[PDB]
Amino acid sequence: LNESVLKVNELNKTLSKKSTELTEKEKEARSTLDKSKQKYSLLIRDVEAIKTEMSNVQANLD
Repeated sequence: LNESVLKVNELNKTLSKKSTELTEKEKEARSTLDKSKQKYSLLIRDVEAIKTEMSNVQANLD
């Protein structure tokens, strides 16, 4: 039980890192869209990838 508690407390740091990368990718994608079509699509793919990793971390934490 102690080891599991440590594992989730550390899985919070990955949730935090991918929060950071998601913010950066979302900024890039929205900047591309506001101004480009292909770059916007690719950047949205990256945004979805980071958010997917976040959702994975959230399910594991849950």
